[PDB]
Amino acid sequence: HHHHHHMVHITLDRNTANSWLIISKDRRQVRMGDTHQNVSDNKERFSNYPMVLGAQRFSSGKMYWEVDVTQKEAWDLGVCRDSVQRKGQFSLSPENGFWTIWLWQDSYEAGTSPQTTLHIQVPPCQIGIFVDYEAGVVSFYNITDHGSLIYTFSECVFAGPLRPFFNVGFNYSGGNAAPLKLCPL
Ligand SMILES: COc1ccccc1-c1nnco1
Repeated sequence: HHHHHHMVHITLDRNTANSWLIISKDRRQVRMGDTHQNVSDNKERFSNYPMVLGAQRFSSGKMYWEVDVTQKEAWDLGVCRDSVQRKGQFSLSPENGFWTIWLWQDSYEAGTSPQTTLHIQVPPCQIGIFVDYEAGVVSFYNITDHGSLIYTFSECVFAGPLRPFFNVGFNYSGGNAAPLKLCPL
């Protein structure tokens, strides 16, 4: 892929974060805390899951960014509509405004409804995410494996501004404490 030149500088939006997340000073890393992080509640925070949005909103053009997932056991990554539900239980699906992939229990799946099995021979340590707003495409790339394609959502119906989407996952096992990190350009 030659998507690298559409690179965008993504930063995390503290105000959207689940109250247990710890976002770094530079707003480029996020991890699960072992407790509530002493913030006030607001209508933007994801209540049920360890999720956070990027600050950037996209309504046109081509955008690319990379995320480091080294040594995590569980995470979700992609892009979502600015108006996705924040409170209560929901599934990650295009019907609910999400275009995502995940790792869970040693398998990778795309957030279609129902979910789609991914075929990854080289477990990724960094994921590339490409959005073509006009074409209705969201693609995922395995940076560890020379940028090989992981998955393409096509015929996307965004139906609003898009935001970068992140889930660091729970840490019930004690093996999923590592952060998500936005990689430098
Ligand atoms: C089955 O997909 C959808 C259902 C509902 C709304 C959007 C989609 C979609 N987006 N990109 C591809 O599909």
